[PDB]
Amino acid sequence: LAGVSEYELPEDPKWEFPRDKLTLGKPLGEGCFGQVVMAEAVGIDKDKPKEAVTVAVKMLKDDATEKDLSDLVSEMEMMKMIGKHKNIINLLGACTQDGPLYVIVEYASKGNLREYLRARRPPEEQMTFKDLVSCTYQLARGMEYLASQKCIHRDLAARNVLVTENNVMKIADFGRLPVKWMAPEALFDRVYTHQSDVWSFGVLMWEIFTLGGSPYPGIPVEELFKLLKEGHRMDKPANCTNELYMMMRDCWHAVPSQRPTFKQLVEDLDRILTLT
Amino acid sequence: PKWEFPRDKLTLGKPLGEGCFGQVVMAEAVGIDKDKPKEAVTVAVKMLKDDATEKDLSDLVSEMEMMKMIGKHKNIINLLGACTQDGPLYVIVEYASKGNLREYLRARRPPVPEEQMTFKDLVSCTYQLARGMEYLASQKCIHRDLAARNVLVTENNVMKIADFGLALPVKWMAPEALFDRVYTHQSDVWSFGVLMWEIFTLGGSPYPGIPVEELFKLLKEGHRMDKPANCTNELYMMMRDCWHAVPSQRPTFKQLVEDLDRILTLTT
Ligand SMILES: *C[C@@H](C)C(=O)Nc1ccc(-c2c(-c3ccc(Oc4nccc(C)n4)cc3)c3c(N)ncnc3n2C)cc1
Ligand SMILES: *C[C@@H](C)C(=O)Nc1ccc(-c2c(-c3ccc(Oc4nccc(C)n4)cc3)c3c(N)ncnc3n2C)cc1
Repeated sequence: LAGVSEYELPEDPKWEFPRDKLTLGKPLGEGCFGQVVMAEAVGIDKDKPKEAVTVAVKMLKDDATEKDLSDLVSEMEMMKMIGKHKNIINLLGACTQDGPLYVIVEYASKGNLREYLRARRPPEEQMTFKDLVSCTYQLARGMEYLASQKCIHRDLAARNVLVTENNVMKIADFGRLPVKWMAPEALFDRVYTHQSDVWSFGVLMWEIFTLGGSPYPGIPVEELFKLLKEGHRMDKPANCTNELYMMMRDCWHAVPSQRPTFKQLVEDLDRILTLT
Repeated sequence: PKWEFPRDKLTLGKPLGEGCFGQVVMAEAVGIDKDKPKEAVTVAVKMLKDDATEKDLSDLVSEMEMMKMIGKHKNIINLLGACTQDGPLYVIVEYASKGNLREYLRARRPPVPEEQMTFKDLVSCTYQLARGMEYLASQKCIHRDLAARNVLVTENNVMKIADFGLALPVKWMAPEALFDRVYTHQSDVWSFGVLMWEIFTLGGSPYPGIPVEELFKLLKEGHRMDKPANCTNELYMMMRDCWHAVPSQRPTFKQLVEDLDRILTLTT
């Protein structure tokens, strides 16, 4: 059949948004999470109607199969049940009735984190140490919230983190291989846990304080795991403090048991931010 | 006929399988063994898809005849009954109490079951699986997807093969099956080498940290997986012989069972 659902089983929640006010635009980001497209909806905020608002629409790929539609609908329901948080790409609407499936989510005016930092390097809006710490604390708080809802990240890194007009860091992908980013136990056993996500967040912080730097440069993938099991971790970023680098290294602890929980990280980063 | 089973004993319960092979499902038959009068035995039912098509109704019966001709073997998931005539097709096959191999070892590693595996136990599993594969090779039998998941462990800790037909898991396919698109028993020997690797690493993902996209060209460079910690130089050389670049030079399954018998007799 098709995603217009001639004989498929939908439902009708309140989240629905009139498709008569949605306008789709340019594909945004290489669609690993799915077919995302920029859009200019009208009256999504419910308190400022008639005001044009940019959003991102998740739609089905041209050769999508039934299981892709089921995954999209289940992802929609998961985003509904997850809840709201300031440091996350939040669900704000959907079009499910009398037409194709469109999941309307929050749009960040400024690109992913990697290119944001890279375009704000001192070779405009220069990124100073305090901005980096605030950013890190933001998405760490978001990571904790996502941890509460038993969520595991598909690929956590700078290119999958967005930043809005208000410079608010938002996390995506909370649902090819990012071997350069995953922990040794996730490389070897291919199991992803909150501890593996702590290691991934350590790599994320490294990428932040190096202002969009490629992890493990020059080390081949075939060798990577071995070097990681030897205990070789990435070196300290240029403009970074010994305490933040020790935090990164604790996130990269060889055993998951001794890695700090996300709440520990949020507390430590709040204390560091307290001293501007 | 002789294999027919009464319909008043089977149940639905849990799927007990994540696709492939068929629509496996849990069941609890009663008095299936001729020696055990009435004690219930847990079994697996290979039932037909809801979208019963023209070829599936023939494919499931082809699998039935397959299990009938293949015979019985200790290290094989064996057919032990079925419900065919005057009702829906329920194929009753052996049941593994302890789950698949991957999770079986993964849950018995040193710091879940509190019985660590011994190198003794690993050599025994390898010998069992080679002894099963040599029989499956004796019959014109083909392995569809040889991996740790498709190998099961009963409550008696007996390795059982759960994939085979009759005349993509890229990390398990041989280079000739990957590049030349040719399938022979030697590719099965390569897959058995990868299985050995994931056994002696106690449920480890082959080529860790290597994505498939680069794995292709790395294999073309001659890259083979490193030796496991719990493996020996002799057994690692065995795995690397299973991974011989020239299929004709790979060891036959009978050579493998002989060598594993030789090593297993040690310290015993
Ligand atoms: C594969 C990798 C290199 C990559 O490019 N990932 C990627 C794709 C798209 C964006 C993106 C997004 C965006 C991100 C995620 C969704 O859907 C979604 N959100 C949260 C949770 C789940 C399970 N799915 C939709 C869009 C946006 C948005 N929303 N606004 C602005 N810019 C964006 N970009 C670049 C990012 C990384
Ligand atoms: C696709 C892959 C990731 C996977 O999960 N395969 C898979 C499916 C089912 C089980 C399984 C079984 C089991 C396995 C195979 C059959 O059918 C069959 N047996 C022998 C020969 C042939 C041609 N077909 C039926 C069931 C069992 C059983 N029987 N008991 C207990 N637990 C089981 N599991 C998990 C395993 C892996």
